[PDB]
Amino acid sequence: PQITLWKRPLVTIKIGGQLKEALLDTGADDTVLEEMNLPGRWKPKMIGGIGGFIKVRQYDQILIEICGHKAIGTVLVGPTPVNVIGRNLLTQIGCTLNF
Amino acid sequence: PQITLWKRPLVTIKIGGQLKEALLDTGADDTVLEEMNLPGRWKPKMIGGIGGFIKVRQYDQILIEICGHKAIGTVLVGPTPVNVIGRNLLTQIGCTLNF
Ligand SMILES: CC[C@H](C)CN(C[C@@H](O)[C@H](Cc1ccccc1)NC(=O)O[C@H]1CO[C@H]2OCC[C@H]21)S(=O)(=O)c1ccc(CO)cc1
Repeated sequence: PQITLWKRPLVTIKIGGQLKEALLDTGADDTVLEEMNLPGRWKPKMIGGIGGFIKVRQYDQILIEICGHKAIGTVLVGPTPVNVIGRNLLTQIGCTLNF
Repeated sequence: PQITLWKRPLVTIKIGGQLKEALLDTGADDTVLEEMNLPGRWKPKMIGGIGGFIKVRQYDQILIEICGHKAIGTVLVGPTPVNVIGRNLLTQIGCTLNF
């Protein structure tokens, strides 16, 4: 679909069997989700944002369906203010910016 | 144009008679730019993301050119690690997400 930006580009995602709302975030290199239970081995990692760095759990090779489009990539879980879908997955669903 | 998301969506902008580089950021409600000494009044503000909040100066009705597309709106100036063009200006240049 084509998504205009008058509102936040929020979409429903499916990860680990449950639905969630997430933000399509072209300014994020990586995908960061709020605290949740996820099946899969994880490794402690750190990611920086506008206000500093946070501790996250890095799940590699996770299945995630974004607005009806399947992806399999890295998902970071930690105290992010909002669920953000970053470029590592936006590229997988074929997302581009257009103007 | 069409911008793929393999790499960061960096573009040249013109603001206050200066050229800078900034990210077309669908995850940013408002535009945030590095410290620059703009003229006119401003209102203090705090904005939050991954890592917490930074303090910024809010200027309104600032003229910005983005790839030759002119826009006018709010610009937040502060110690941000990266310049991001937010939705308040992305809408004004006709920018959409497409997959
Ligand atoms: C609350 C939703 C997002 C976190 C908002 N952010 C925009 C986001 O695109 C930032 C914009 C951004 C980009 C680079 C450095 C700092 C912030 N990207 C980001 O934090 O991504 C992180 C996750 O992947 C990593 O790659 C980039 C940093 C990592 S933001 O920078 O914090 C932000 C921007 C503008 C306002 C005012 O409306 C408030 C917050």
